[PDB]
Amino acid sequence: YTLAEFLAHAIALETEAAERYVELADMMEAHNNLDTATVFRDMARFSTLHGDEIKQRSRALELPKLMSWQYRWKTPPEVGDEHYLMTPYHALRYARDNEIRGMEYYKEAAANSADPEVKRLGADFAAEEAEHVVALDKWIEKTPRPSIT
Amino acid sequence: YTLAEFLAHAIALETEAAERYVELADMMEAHNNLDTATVFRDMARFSTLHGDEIKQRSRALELPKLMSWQYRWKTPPEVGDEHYLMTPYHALRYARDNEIRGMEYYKEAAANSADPEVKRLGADFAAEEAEHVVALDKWIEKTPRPSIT
Ligand SMILES: [Zn+2]
Ligand SMILES: [Zn+2]
Repeated sequence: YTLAEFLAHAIALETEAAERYVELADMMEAHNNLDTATVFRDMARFSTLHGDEIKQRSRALELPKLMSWQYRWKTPPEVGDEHYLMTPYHALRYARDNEIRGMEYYKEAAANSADPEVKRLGADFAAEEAEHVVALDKWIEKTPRPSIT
Repeated sequence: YTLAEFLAHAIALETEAAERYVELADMMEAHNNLDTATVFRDMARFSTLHGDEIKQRSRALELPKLMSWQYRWKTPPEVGDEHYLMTPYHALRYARDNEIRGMEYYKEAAANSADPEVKRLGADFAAEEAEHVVALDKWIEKTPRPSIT
C-alpha cells in the first residue's frame, strides 16, 4: 500500500530469498547437484544486489516492522517431518512456489496502491520476478523426476 | 539424534518460539486483547530462560547449522494472503499447533536416540512442552469464537 510499507515488504522478501537460496544451494552442493546449486547461488546473489537497491531507497523512510507471515517462504511439504528437498526437482519447485508468491505480492501492490511509485516499482519488480519463474520452469523441464524408496 | 544435533534443534526451536510469541503478544496488545497478549509474553519469557539453559549446555559442543524447515513454525492459514491471526482464538490455536510440533520433536528424539542425555533431555523437554499444550487448551476453551464478515 504506502511506499514505506512496500519497501518494507520488498526488503523482507529479499532478505528472506537470500537466506533460503543459500540454504538450497548448500544442500544441492552437498549432494553434488552442482548445476542446480549454481542456479541457487545466482538467485541468492540477485537477492543481495536487489536488496541493496531497496535498502538505498528505504533510507528516506521510517519502515514498519512486518510480521513473519508477511514475507517468509511457505514451509515445504511436511514429510516424514524430516530428505525431500535434497532432490533437485523438489528444491526447484519449492523455490518456484515462493518466487510466484513474491511476484504476486508485487503485482497486487502495483494494482491496489494509489502511490505512483508503488505502482512503478511494483510493476518493475513483478516483471523481474516473473522472469525468475519462467527460468525455474525451464529448469524443472530439464530436471529428471526422482523416485522414493 | 546426537547430543550436538539435539541441542542445535532445541536452541533453534527456542529462538524461533521467542520471536513468534513476541510477535503474537504485540498483535494481541495492539487490538487490546490484554489477557492473551500476557499469555504470549509469559511464553516468550519461558523461551528466553530455557534457551539460555540450552545455550549453556551447548558451549561444550560444535553445533550443526540447521535448515530453516527443521525448526521454523509452520506458516499459518494463507487467507486472503493477508487479519486472521489478530483474533485471540486463531493466535492461540496457531501457537498451540507449533507447541505440539516442538513436543513431538522432543519425544521422537528421546525415543530414537541412543545417547542417554538426549533421552533424558528429550523426555524432560517433551513433558514441559506438553504442559504448554494443556495450558493453551484451557485458554482456547474459555476464548470466544470470532465471526468473519
Ligand atoms: Zn525472484
Ligand atoms: Zn512450549
